[PDB]
Amino acid sequence: TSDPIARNSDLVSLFREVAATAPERTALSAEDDRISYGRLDAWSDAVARTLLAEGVRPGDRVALRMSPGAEAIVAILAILKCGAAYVPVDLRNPVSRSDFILADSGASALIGEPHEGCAVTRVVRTAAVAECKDAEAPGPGAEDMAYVIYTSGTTGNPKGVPVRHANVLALLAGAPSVFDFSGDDRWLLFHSLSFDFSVWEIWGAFSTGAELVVLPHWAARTPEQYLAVIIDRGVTVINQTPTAFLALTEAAVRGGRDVSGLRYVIFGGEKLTAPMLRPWAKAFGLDRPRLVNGYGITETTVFTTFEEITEAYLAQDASIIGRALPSFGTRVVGDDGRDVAPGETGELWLSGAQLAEGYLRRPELTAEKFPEVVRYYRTGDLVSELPDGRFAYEGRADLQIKLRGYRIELSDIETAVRRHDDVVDAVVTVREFKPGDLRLVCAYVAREGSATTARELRNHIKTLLPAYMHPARYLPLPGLPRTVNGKVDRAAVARSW
Ligand SMILES: Nc1ncnc2c1ncn2[C@@H]1O[C@H](COP(=O)(O)OP(=O)(O)OP(=O)(O)O)[C@@H](O)[C@H]1O
Repeated sequence: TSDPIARNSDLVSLFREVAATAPERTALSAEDDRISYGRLDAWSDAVARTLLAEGVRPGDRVALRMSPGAEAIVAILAILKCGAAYVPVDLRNPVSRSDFILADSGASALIGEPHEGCAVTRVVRTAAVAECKDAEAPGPGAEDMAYVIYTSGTTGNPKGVPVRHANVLALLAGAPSVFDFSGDDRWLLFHSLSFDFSVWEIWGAFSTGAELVVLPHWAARTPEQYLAVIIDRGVTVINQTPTAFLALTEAAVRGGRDVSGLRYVIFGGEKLTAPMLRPWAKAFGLDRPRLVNGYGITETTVFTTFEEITEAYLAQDASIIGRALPSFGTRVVGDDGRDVAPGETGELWLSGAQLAEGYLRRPELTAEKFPEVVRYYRTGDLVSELPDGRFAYEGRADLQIKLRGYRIELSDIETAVRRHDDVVDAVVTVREFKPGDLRLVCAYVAREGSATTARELRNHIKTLLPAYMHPARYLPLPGLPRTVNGKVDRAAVARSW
């Protein structure tokens, strides 16, 4: 085969082949500074020698604390070329999360700038990366780790997820079943290196010989700045949370921007419902760019299913995540541990080449979350199958509560609220009204240009759910408060109430 993706079994070999084949092509750009594949390849080789001198060796985990930028990408390639895995540290982490990630992962060095109180003292500064810029071992194998990304810590300590070269290759080999990507694309490098969206941005581009456009620091703050850069730099592929897309749409329409240079907008991270999509579709259509909903998790290498948005999508009121990539086997599993009848909701279980090998130093959790039956991963997500094989995303599987004599599926209530045409987000929790008097309440976000009242939402909910599932109060917020991992800050919602 001529295809470098099919022919290579690790990311370093893939990169080197793509670079050597056409090394003058642009791999990465920062403003007008264009770094060719050849330049990037030599630069990262020089940085790798620097890491070898700090003792980095195959199997090491090297911390990375940098903004997404050219230096950060060189540092990733350098770490990988040493046969090591990178452990990205979000610059905005609470100090305690960064402290835990570094202790947990046993990081033996850090590239970039250490956080305040950082226990890793073996450091290669950003300046030392820049110094290698224009200079002149077997490398990793399929089964070696490429990175360790940590889950958000919703349920307990952040879980460290080691992802292998073979895992990433399997995702990259699967992408062309949904996407038409080529070497002429320009991908915006946007997300924190600590998010696995970043992994997709980087390798989506490198695996096809495409260019990674770096979002400049000056443009990091507003969607107007964001649009200005993507349009000016000829970006063709962007990756967004549905929430970011709301603000993007609003800035594009109001600013009269031309978005039609984009070929794909790819969503991940959150439910995507039609009220979030209809205004873009109204202004711009669904062809240029194509919009593609994506569902995935760190444990199964970034993305699992995709659904390209169509007119039909806009005409229904659920979040449809679509069909699994070709590497995956799937089950939808009841509470008794057995499959469910097609059409009914159960826990999504996943099998295949994209599954990680388990958590880092968590034998107990790994046995639980990665059962043999064929090895599976339990997502902790509820889904239901459509009569095509497409999945609808229902909610998290751990949101059943006991209240006032009922078991209550909060995810069901959230889903019912999100069916409303003028709602774009919602979270249902329990709060105290009078001592010993706890009730369901719902904080929600109205779509731009609307103002749905508590009375109207109550009226909508009573057509869908039994009275024991009715939120007792509604609270309109300008947006839901979020954590650094973007997970909705439930301490903050409490305070809002
Ligand atoms: N496209 C999507 N639609 C809806 N929800 C999503 C989507 N993508 C991710 N999520 C939610 O985010 C979760 C991934 O978050 P993360 O890896 O931080 O795990 P967590 O459960 O939040 O944290 P922890 O596992 O540490 O308790 C998914 O299981 C899913 O519930």
